[PDB]
Amino acid sequence: HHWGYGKHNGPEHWHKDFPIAKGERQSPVDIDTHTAKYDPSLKPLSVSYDQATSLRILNNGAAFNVEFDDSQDKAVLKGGPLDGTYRLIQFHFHWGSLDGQGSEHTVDKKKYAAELHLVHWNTKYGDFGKAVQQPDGLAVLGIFLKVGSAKPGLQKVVDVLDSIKTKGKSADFTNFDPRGLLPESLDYWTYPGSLTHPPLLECVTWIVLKEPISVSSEQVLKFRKLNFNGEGEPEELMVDNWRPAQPLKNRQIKASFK
Ligand SMILES: [Cl-]
Ligand SMILES: [Zn+2]
Repeated sequence: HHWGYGKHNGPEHWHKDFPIAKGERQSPVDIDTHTAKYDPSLKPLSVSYDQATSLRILNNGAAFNVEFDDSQDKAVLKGGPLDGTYRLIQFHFHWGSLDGQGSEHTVDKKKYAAELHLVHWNTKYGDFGKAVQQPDGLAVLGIFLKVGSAKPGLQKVVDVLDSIKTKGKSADFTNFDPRGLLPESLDYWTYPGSLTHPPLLECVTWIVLKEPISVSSEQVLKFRKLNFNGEGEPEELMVDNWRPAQPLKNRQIKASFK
């Protein structure tokens, strides 16, 4: 049937319906910190989320997305390896069934408990739909989550998961400040890649932060109570919604620090 993360429709099967799965700039990848090249010409990231307006949270069957109003430059990302302004449209996570796995990108083969993706689109293209068809259409900020101390700023998200347990459910989710999910340092690694789930379009400039944020075991546990299935169907827990690392091929990973 259609794509998913199960045994018969998981990542290893995606290439049949989405040939680009075997493309030249697929994500995620393993970040070898010793082969990454420090690029002195990379500018610091500029994150302006002071005007962000969240609208709703939804379970799309693959993860849960927190959507923002992207009709104006309210929450934007610029600087770094980017040319132009990118507007935040949504953020979501990828997590595992155990604390030892869950992230998409890995650092020197190290896996984290989860990975947060803040998706932004290049305003020059007018809308997200047009942006995904361009090589420089999206900018995704990736943040690693490790299990330890609780992250107060994430609790508002955790408490609403009860209302969107099954595929298709959505709920109002206003006044959420994404700044509460960022680590102290903004040092990063960057490389050209793709979305990590179908349609797997190669339109992403990845910006992966070096510093992970910590969340408590209890917070991550709530993530694992969501369902892949729709209401009234056999219960399938939403866990391990991550894709394994892909070959780097003809690509170089640059670092903003040394
Ligand atoms: Cl993604
Ligand atoms: Zn993602």
